[PDB]
Amino acid sequence: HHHHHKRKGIILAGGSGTRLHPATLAISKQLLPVYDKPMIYYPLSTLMLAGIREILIISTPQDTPRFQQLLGDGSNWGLDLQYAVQPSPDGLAQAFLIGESFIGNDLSALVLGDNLYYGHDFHELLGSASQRQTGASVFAYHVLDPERYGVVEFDQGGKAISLEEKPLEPKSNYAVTGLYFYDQQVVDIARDLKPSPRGELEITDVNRAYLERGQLSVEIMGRGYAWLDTGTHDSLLEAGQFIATLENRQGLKVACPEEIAYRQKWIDAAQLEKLAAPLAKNGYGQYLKRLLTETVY
Amino acid sequence: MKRKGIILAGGSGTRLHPATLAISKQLLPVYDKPMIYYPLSTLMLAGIREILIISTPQDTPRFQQLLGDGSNWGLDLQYAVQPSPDGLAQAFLIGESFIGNDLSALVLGDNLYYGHDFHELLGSASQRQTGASVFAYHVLDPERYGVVEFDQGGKAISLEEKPLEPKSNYAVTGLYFYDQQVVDIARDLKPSPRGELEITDVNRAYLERGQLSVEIMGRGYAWLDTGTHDSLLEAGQFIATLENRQGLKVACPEEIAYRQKWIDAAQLEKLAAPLAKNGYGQYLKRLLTETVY
Amino acid sequence: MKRKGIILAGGSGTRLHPATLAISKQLLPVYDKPMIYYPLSTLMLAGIREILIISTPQDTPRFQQLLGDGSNWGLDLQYAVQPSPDGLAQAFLIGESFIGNDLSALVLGDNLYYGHDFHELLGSASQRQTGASVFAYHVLDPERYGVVEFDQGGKAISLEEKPLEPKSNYAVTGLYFYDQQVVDIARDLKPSPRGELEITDVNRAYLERGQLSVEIMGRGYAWLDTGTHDSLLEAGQFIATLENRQGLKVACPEEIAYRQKWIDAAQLEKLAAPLAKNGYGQYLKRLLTETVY
Amino acid sequence: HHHHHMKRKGIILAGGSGTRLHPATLAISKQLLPVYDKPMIYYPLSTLMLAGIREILIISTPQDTPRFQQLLGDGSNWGLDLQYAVQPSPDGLAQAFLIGESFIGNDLSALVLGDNLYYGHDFHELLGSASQRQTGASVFAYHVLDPERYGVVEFDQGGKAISLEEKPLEPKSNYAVTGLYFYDQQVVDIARDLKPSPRGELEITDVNRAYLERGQLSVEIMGRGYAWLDTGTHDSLLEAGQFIATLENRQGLKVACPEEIAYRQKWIDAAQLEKLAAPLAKNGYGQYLKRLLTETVY
Ligand SMILES: Nc1c(O)n(Cc2ccccc2)c(=O)[nH]c1=O
Ligand SMILES: Nc1c(O)n(Cc2ccccc2)c(=O)[nH]c1=O
Ligand SMILES: Nc1c(O)n(Cc2ccccc2)c(=O)[nH]c1=O
Ligand SMILES: Nc1c(O)n(Cc2ccccc2)c(=O)[nH]c1=O
Ligand SMILES: [Cl-]
Ligand SMILES: [Cl-]
Ligand SMILES: [Cl-]
Ligand SMILES: [Cl-]
Repeated sequence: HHHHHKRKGIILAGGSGTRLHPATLAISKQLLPVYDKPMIYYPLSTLMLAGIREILIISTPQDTPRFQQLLGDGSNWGLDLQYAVQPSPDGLAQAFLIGESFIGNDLSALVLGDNLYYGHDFHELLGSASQRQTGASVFAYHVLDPERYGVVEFDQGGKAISLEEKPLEPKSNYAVTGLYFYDQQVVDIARDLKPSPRGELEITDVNRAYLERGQLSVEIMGRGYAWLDTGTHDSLLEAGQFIATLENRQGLKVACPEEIAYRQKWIDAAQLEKLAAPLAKNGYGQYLKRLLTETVY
Repeated sequence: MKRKGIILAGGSGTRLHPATLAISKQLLPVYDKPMIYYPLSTLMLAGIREILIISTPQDTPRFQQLLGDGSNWGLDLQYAVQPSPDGLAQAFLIGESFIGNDLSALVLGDNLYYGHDFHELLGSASQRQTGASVFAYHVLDPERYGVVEFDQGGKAISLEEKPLEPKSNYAVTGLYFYDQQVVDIARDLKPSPRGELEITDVNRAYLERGQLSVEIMGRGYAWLDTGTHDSLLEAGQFIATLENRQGLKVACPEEIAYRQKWIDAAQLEKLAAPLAKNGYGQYLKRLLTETVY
Repeated sequence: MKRKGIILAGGSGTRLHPATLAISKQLLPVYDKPMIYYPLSTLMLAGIREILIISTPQDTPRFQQLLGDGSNWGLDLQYAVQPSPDGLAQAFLIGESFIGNDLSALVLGDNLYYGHDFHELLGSASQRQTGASVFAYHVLDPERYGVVEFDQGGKAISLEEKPLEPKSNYAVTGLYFYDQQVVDIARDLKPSPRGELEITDVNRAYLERGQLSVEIMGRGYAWLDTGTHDSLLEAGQFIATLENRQGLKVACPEEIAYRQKWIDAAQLEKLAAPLAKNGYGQYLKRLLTETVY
Repeated sequence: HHHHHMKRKGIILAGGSGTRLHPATLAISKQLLPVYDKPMIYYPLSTLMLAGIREILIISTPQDTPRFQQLLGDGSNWGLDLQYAVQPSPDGLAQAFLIGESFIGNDLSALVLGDNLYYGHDFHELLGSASQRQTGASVFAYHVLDPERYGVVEFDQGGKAISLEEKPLEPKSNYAVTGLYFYDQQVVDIARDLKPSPRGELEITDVNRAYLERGQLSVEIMGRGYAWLDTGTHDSLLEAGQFIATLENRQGLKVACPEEIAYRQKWIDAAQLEKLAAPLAKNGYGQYLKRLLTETVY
């Protein structure tokens, strides 16, 4: 007898194989900076903006200690961070098997460790996805090269009717972004997956499962949002220039976890002041200190 | 006479944290390759094959794992540790036994050079068996560097490290050539007011005896700024623009080794095997069948 | 009336480091099972099935991963976090919604009890549906604890938290029974000179209102705490001596749940299976067939 | 074409102890349990360190690996280079050399079991002898009451080792081979040629017999004045805790304190040791590290 009287996050920050070698031979791409902070800050900030405090980071055995040195156990930012290893990159859906015990009986969210989002009312858009308790939620975004992604086809009335992974002839230009919200059915859906031609457990197959059951919500992420990934050397450079333009224009940072934790009330002024101290001599610590006196709307 | 090389890829403190919290700055990519490929390339272009890499205690394994012992590229690489960021001149104390009685050269691990006939300009400094050679480059913010003053006739007459009031806009770049005197000069150095053993004091020592050759690195050369987030980005975009225009890579050690005949066609083919699926391996395999002038 | 249980498994900072860097303290074993099984068993022996486990943000998920919802043992387990080690009395504020309008019991996570008819001693306190009930135990070092003073007739006349000059050698143990007032009492409390919401301050409130019952836990009971390296070791040896003599286990939740009829023979059988290869699983299997008085 | 200007790499087998110590180990895994005042894994780590070994590979289950990584990091705080590898299945102690193949590379190695603790006078010197011989293998033999539980070494009348048997029901001697092994460059190749035993495992005893049969096994006696303790049962863990507690409380000195060992080895200096003492200053361990900065201990 069970008794019924929340949502957990996962960041997949595993090995990107050899695609970006030699740039990534020495370290994981999710530890590479995007302008002024490690790539992993961005997806972490996305989970935090969704209200998620308990987060599992999945990385290679080789890179886990570096993530741990960077992020700790989360206590400094009002979070709980746990770690798991992915000995070989067997696909995105494997996160749910690796993370089965972490997830337990809760709702979950998966974000890719190399995905960056930017836009207005983003916090509010993540809230509406995270509050929806049943089924699955994903976001669709108009791209130039939909063949690189999971692609969602829509009927005349705007209802999602099919998902295809990396189709040679996409039915739309709407790619599924690297952020996914799941109810308690996901671990059992993943467990029943069998590997694709590439030998991978595909997230698209998980999402198609929900779709066939009429439990997939596909929200359009509009053109006034930037969804960037750091898939090529050129795209990583563009992403850093994009963040630098916005930050240097505004004097506000994108995806500063200390800031977000503070604005969420997960840490207070006294704790924020402490986090600022060791970086007092550089731009980042000086930003954190300013946060304490300034009202930002 | 033999010249040994030293790459100093030490700690940049908290200056670029949290971007460098996880990993030292010289293991970060500039566009498509680890930042250290660029100084290693500079030394290779100067004809230097025996090279010591000095890094933090934490990062030396990450450099050793990246570069190996060098035999795959016709190099002889060794590694050593700088436990504290106590000055660029410490390189010659750390590297004393490595250097032995040979000629030497020091390059900073975050220094990026681009321009015409770099191979020639290095070859001339490397051939000088006595004295020291450095390069001065016109910059906008000379205060950040070793600043060199010249008399009306163009002769180097003074060096100041990070002066409050620069005597010129000519900064000394992070590439130094030295004869057999440099270890003994470094050994007698005392810490500065900042608490560092200064490369500029080494260079002043050579200067007082008229044995410092200060060559001008002209405006037609790129000495790229890697000191800030803003400038690491600019450098990435500079390399990308060159490589995407030309279809030729800047600072590809495999290619350089191949062109200096340090490895043969069968060795370069084996190096391309692992990267075959990506742009870098494709580049290395194309090198074998194309004449580049 | 139903009584709800709270186990406070609070953070012990870095007092037990590096032992507890490996895993937090109420997850460390006392001889052959996790520390938290003992206070859980105490609650279970008082007839309490609905239990809230409060711990740190980092530890609470590990307790959840160990114990789950308790359905396997006929329990109803829930979890809550205490952000900062800001006093034991915060348990009632953190736990306000869980407690609802019911009576409660609080047990500290590092407290171990052993003795004859402990079951019956818990029953007496469990059924007093008004006021609060605590237990006094004669100890050698009363200064470490909440100390209770008695007068000539053995009536409790004062409570003092870790007094420099103890008025008696009776310590109040880490087990507390409370009525419906305790949440409002905790809400009105003003933090102590130490800067922590004290449980002794909750107990003084009840005392001053003439509503605190102090029962003697006699010398034939063992009350141990496992809060230091030394004390954990001594507790391990004590449990080992009892268990190896008797061939019976102290604080086995499965056994207690089975003997309380909260799970049946079929359920206990299933719980034994995964543990079949060790002494604990063979023990649960033995309990299906053996009569133990 | 190679050049010279020898390094020995360490491996710690911190494998999954199955269910044998459940439910104690449901919460935290075996080599993360404390022996008195520090995690079990500190003891075999300290042993490798005392042998002069700085580059160390830790092999554990996928679930345990990040817990070890959270405890120990990359080692750089203690002047070490710690690496990690996963053991998917409990397929024998010899599997360490296949899992650890690329880590070892062309170097000498040492393998230590995660649950072995050693204590005694100039253990440092004893390990030196073994660490220094750059060819063949070296093991240590120790008189025990229950040789049946271990690999057992038989000696002839002149004290030369003549056979090794794995967990024999009828032991030829009371000399068990302890869980610490030194190997030359041949071990990986010897290990690749092994086949599962009747028990279904790649057995270290088979590796050691291969060296013995080539006359390349050194068996040094670890004498009765050394303590070699096993920490793999509830009773034995508790006995090991009591033993360390008695020594530390008598001496005011710690057994198997990695920070202390790296400081005395000159792998980290006084300033770095002071940094490490900082966060732990609230307890006996940080205060102990602090005291080491001012006290001369012979
Ligand atoms: N995107 C974004 C924000 O919206 N905010 C504002 C915010 C965060 C949390 C709670 C209320 C407001 C940031 O501080 N950083 C960000 O990157
Ligand atoms: N700068 C530069 C080169 O000049 N060359 C040509 C070269 C190298 C060595 C000997 C003769 C010619 C490169 O292949 N890569 C380079 O980055
Ligand atoms: N102390 C103790 C017990 O008395 N019992 C027996 C019992 C439990 C519940 C109800 C009736 C009898 C145990 O199984 N474990 C114990 O630690
Ligand atoms: N066994 C043991 C030691 O011998 N030493 C002394 C030592 C270590 C390294 C170099 C010289 C001396 C310890 O500090 N801790 C120990 O556990
Ligand atoms: Cl906005
Ligand atoms: Cl040119
Ligand atoms: Cl009894
Ligand atoms: Cl000794």
